[PDB]
Amino acid sequence: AMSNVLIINAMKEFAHSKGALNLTLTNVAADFLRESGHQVKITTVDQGYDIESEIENYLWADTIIYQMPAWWMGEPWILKKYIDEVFTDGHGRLYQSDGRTATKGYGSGGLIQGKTYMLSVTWNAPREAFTDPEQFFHGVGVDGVYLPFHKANQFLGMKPLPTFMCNDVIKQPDIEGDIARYRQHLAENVNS
Amino acid sequence: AMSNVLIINAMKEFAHSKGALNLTLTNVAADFLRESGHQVKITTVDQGYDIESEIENYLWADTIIYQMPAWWMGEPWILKKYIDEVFTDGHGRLYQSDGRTATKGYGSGGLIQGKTYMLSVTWNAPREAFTDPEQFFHGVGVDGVYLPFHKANQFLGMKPLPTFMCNDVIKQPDIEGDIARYRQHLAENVNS
Repeated sequence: AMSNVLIINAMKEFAHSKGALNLTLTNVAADFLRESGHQVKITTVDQGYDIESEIENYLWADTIIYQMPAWWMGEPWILKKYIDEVFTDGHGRLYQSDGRTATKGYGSGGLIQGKTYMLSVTWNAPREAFTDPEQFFHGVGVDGVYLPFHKANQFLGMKPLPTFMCNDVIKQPDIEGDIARYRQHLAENVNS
Repeated sequence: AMSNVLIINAMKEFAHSKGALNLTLTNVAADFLRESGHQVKITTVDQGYDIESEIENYLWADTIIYQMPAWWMGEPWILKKYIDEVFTDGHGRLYQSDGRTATKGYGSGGLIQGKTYMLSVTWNAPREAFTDPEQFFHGVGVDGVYLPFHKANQFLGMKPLPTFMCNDVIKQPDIEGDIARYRQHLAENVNS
């Protein structure tokens, strides 16, 4: 009886999309997790969705995996729409309040403590842009760049698993390597 | 001959929207800036927009002001859609590339250096949630929470002006105070 996992595939078609790495990684995770004993559901955001069904998917899942391309430093708009609908419309089930009862306690009013979430992101940026203190992101790391997305999930009470990132996906593609790496990441972080 | 300013009003109607603070602040900025000699254009995102016209608005503007409610720790999805369209579709005019020619230089390929941008945000969170190191955001400040939005604008070559934030807007409304404070902020940061 391994955990229930919801994979949210936030792939977004783009005029200059070089391939289908997000679909590939979504299916790699689904296969890996099913082979290892989990029940798995997949939401493909760009196909549309019934908001209430998605809230019920969160309630059913023990772990949520967000598979997404980086668009302008964060999630594609379709995924922000998904969370602005799903999280908001889950009031009373995903979260109760901001947790205050007035200067302390903000973010402690979630209802789904015990559930975990993980970011799996595809970027053309080189890994160094995130870690070298003299570069664009001033060394805050991928998790610093995704801070608000992390905090939206944590407001619900969830805790994160380590982030998986593919870099230079346009200028230095490496699909077979990404797949092999991602399976190792899932073993280390979801199955431990 | 004061600068051209584009105000982007990202207000979003919500079933439980207590008022119209974003519309009010949009108009306060427009009035203030016109009184002080600037030409001002206003884009109301939730009304829809012609992507190319918006790119031309950026090229015309010297300063961009984003007036927006915080939704799940960041911009409402309608504004992420706006930037995913406008920034992307401005290739060759707003930005040329990521600036590399392969581990250094990411983010240095913008084309609109010289322009400035400013965030004006409305939050129900208390100011302490952002500054107290033991609270939800672990002291990174409002600018740390908006890091990816800041970096999307900086990728184009723009530089930021200090952020204006209204806090506890639902539980402790103070419209007249916000207006007075915001005028002082605009004087100090846009007109200096």
